[PDB]
Amino acid sequence: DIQMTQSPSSLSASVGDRVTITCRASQSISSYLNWYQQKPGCAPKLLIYAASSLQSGVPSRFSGSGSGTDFTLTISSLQPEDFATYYCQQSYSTPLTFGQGTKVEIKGSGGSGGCPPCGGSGGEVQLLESGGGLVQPGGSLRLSCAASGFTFSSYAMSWVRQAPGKGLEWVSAISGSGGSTYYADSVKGRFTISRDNSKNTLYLQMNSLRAEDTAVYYCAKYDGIYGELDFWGCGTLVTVSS
Repeated sequence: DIQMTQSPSSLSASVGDRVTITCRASQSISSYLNWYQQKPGCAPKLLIYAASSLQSGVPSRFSGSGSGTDFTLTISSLQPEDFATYYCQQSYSTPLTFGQGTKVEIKGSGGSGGCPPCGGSGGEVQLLESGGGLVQPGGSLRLSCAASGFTFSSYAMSWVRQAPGKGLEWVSAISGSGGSTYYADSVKGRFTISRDNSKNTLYLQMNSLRAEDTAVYYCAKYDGIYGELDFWGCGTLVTVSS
């Protein structure tokens, strides 16, 4: 496990400020470092991939730098819509690991709201999630992710979860053909990722669920060669308790 550490954990700033967020890796990861923005109740949004490449559609005030072990995300002029939490993620070695996140807070500002397009009610790509709900400890649950708008078998897919009020956690990934699968340490022997390329659907079958598995679960589609996830499902809540 490569440990990603962000600093600071939280941050107060004003519209127009220069904000910089640092991400440190416990070993060299070359440029396999990606940056995500997430607002409360929204799916994450890809900002930077390959350490410094700006994702199509992201304003130029966002920039990334660094290689090896130390990386920095810069917002040159903070805007009302930029108040959110920011995560780095290494795609150098499995298990893929996120930083703990940096919350950028207000302290005279106002945004239009809005979450990034997700699910089937976005555009271009669609990823319809279903299957969440309530289960008791030891039980099971199957999540589905129906894809459309792209050649499903040409893209690896991922499951990422987020416990209430905590950070993004990588769960599992599967290659485009389904021939290779990868799992976080905490879910091996209990979860199974799979895909039906004839039906264009991604699955996560879970059993022996624990209370620590309670989270919002996202399916996400990979893109390119640097392990970035450019489109996400809206999330489905899985609750494990008595």
